Amino acid sequence: IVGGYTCGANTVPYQVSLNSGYHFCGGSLINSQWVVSAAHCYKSGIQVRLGEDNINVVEGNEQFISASKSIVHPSYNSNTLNNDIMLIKLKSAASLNSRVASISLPTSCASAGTQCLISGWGNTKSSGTSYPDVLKCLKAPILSDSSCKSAYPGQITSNMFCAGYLEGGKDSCQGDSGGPVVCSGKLQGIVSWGSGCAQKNKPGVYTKVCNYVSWIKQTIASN
Ligand SMILES: *[B@]([O])(O[C])[C]([C][C][C][C][N+])[N]C(=O)[C]([N]C(=O)[C]([C])[N]C(=O)OC([C])([C])[C])[C]([C])[C]
Ligand SMILES: [Ca+2]
Repeated sequence: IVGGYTCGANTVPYQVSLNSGYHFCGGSLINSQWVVSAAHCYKSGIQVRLGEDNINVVEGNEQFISASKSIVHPSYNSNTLNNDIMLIKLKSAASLNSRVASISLPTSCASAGTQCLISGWGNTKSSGTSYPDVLKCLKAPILSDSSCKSAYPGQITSNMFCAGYLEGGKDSCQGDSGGPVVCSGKLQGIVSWGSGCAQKNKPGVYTKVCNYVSWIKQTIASN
């Protein structure tokens, strides 16, 4: 997260770290057995790590559970990053408590102007690299579809939104992919792509979760 702040241990209780030997992407716990992340975070042999603050120290609140199956969206296009959403089922249900909690799925899409919380263990520098060990948070508004489409001419689909600052300085970055964008308590976005990080006039782009709620409910219901 570039230009954000330290969340505080377990204050974002639905944040997961996806681990295949090291943290490679974030995700959101949406019920005790299912995680939603970005389809570009797909790989085999993912262990889901819940209740993390420092991803390098076992502090006591963690639950490390293997993925039993991954389902990438049926229309994910890695070239356009259109439909960048994937579901991960855990092998066993997690024990939910105040430090491990699921986030609600939206019933409506959120408006431009809505302030959101974005979180992750990704790069904190816009030039060069420094990966944090503890979770970082950022508050950023949803941008209008006009601003988003003029920042990225020809790249924004109806399943994408921009959230951030046109002045730059604050943004998600490498290592934040798959993580939550939560606005008014509902999961509204997934960290997906952008032109670098915290670049002027180049805000982050996010998968628009409200478009996928029937696919998410149907897949959970049958798997
Ligand atoms: B993610 O992979 O973290 C593990 C990361 C989050 C980036 C957040 C940006 N606000 N996502 C990516 O790296 C994705 N790629 C890009 O965002 C690339 C670098 N952007 C890009 O090439 O920009 C253009 C030149 C305009 C197309 C990919 C999906 C891994
Ligand atoms: Ca830890």
